[PDB]
Amino acid sequence: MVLSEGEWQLVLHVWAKVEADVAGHGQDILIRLFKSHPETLEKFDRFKHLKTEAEMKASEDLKKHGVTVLTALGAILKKKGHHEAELKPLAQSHATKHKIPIKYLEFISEAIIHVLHSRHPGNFGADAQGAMNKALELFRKDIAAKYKELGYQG
Ligand code: HEM
Repeated sequence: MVLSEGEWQLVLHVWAKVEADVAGHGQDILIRLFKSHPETLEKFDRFKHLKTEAEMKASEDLKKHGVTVLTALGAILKKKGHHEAELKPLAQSHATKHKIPIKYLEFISEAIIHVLHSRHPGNFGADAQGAMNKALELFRKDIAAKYKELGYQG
């Protein structure tokens, strides 16, 4: 797939608003993910034990990780499709060390779209959501292909 420059503009316009508070958007997205699909939380030896949303909000460790994740995703989106290099180390660790199925990447995509919708309704109308969905589908397809090359394709 290939996004047009107008679609990347819609994606990087909302992302510029997310960057005003990377730690708060990280926390909202990871919590939405763990709450909606609790099986994803098991993948984290570090956070598994958290029982409620209040516990999740108070974890400084979970908030730091959410900044790591959003920074890595932000550097991929700013490449506008030319992300081959950034994707390599990400795909290798998530397919070999953490073992994350493609279906869990769909679950966090949904979580990102839910939080942008709530926090940025003015900059995330239908056309901008369609461009963000296209940018994440592109990311998942390129990661799926690398998984296969690495021997996991999950
Ligand atoms: C937006 C998609 C995602 C991005 C950009 C991302 C990014 C990262 C980054 C940068 C790290 C640190 C370095 C690394 O180990 O490679 C990380 C670690 C990790 N990721 Fe992801 N990730 C994504 C999706 C997920 C999902 C959906 C799961 C599981 C449901 C997952 C599970 C893990 C685990 C278990 C670690 C290790 C955390 C720790 O103990 O250090 N990732 N991720």
